[PDB]
Amino acid sequence: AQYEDGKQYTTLEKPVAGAPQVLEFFSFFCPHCYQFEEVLHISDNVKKKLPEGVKMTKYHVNFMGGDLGKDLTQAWAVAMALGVEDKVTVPLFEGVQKTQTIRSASDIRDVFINAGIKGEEYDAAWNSFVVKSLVAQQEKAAADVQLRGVPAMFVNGKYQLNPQGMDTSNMDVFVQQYADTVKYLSEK
Ligand SMILES: Cc1cc(Oc2ccc(CC(=O)N3CCOCC3)cc2)ccc1C#N
Repeated sequence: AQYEDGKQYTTLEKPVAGAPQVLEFFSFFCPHCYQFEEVLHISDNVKKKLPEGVKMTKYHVNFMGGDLGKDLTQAWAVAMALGVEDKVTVPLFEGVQKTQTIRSASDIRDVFINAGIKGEEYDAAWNSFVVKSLVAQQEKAAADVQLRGVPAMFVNGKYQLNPQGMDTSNMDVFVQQYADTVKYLSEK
């Protein structure tokens, strides 16, 4: 078969019922995640290969970066609650990995302020119980699949993408194979 278990994807031993159809996990501390966002634009290219309107979900994880890692999961919950993911993803990545100017929760907050989210708006969300359950949702989703590594993508709670089984001599061909694999898995 052109696509087979163990090559472009692996199959979860215990599938996860009611999981988001396309679910990505990442960390602002994760170097491949940085490339997946800035150099490869994986989420964008996957979306362009799936039917219009289908739900793609993207969640942050705690297991990289200790205290700041958890702050960033809460900040990502803020970003999702306010709908400003597209505004803060790049400056958070660069603040953590490129300039290394993000060292505290205050520094994370500055990224949002510079992105134009008002201070009162950020702080009210940060302390909201709506963001607490959004944090809980990100944790539960990752715990359901015993996630020990990012970047990760799961399809229908059943299939996990295997980018190590794809060729990386050409960055565009890799993004293609990844997006085409998500499509094939989604139709499975
Ligand atoms: C062209 C290209 C291909 C890539 O393929 C990848 C190879 C491996 C991973 C997974 C991984 O690292 N994990 C997960 C489990 O264990 C912890 C760490 C992701 C992407 C990565 C980057 C680029 C670029 N530029």
